[PDB]
Amino acid sequence: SRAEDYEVLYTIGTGRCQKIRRKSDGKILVWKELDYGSMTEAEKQMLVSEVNLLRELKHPNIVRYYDRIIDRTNTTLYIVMEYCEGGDLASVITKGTKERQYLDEEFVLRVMTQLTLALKECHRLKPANVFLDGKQNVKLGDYYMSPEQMNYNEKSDIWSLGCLLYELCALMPPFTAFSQKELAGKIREGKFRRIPYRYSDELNEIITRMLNLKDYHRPSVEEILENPLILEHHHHHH
Ligand SMILES: */C=C/c1nc(Nc2ccc(CC(N)=O)cc2)nc2[nH]cnc12
Repeated sequence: SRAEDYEVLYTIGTGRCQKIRRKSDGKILVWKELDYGSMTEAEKQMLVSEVNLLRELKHPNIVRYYDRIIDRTNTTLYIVMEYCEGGDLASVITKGTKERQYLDEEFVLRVMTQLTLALKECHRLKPANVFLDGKQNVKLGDYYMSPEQMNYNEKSDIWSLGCLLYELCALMPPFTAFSQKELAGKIREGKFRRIPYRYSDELNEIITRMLNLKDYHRPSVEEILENPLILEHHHHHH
């Protein structure tokens, strides 16, 4: 439970990750260095509540949180968590664009199913906040603004997931604009292209239903799962 117990392999993204290996067993994890040196007792309570909340969630489709470490000599809190060895989804989109190949509908279904399960757990979000493990399994972790969020309910997450899945299919968000007001206009207009014709009408139908303007028209977390399109192997397999 100390920064001296871990070795640093390299930095992933500057808080700043590092990817760490624990000398005891040799386990690969990551930590994020958040330096509170410039924070008063005000930030302490909120940050500790955030830590309490994050270290409590135990779900396969969410990046697991493990330990907390303090090195007062550095005033940098290390937050430890699992290392999704497959990277984030934004990198998958980047690789798809750079090789002129579309992602397999089965993979889009995987992401849809596992992220819907993760959202259901959170009730009981960009391609960069979504990682993959070695089994190509989807983990959630810390353009997509919803109609209501810009005139905040559970269906707003449905909308965000619909935008994510659309971007996975089409390799670009459903609403492309240069200015923010132009984006809000394209959204309130509530119109977008169909996902590539390589994808079934059913995938497009579920994704479109997520992107309805009226929140009460988007599918609940369960209506998404009740869909004949979602099979077993789209689920997280250890
Ligand atoms: C701290 C970031 C982080 N990284 C991983 N694995 C991984 C992520 C991204 C990439 C490509 C990139 N961003 O350059 C490769 C590997 N897993 C994590 N889990 C929690 N935080 C991370």
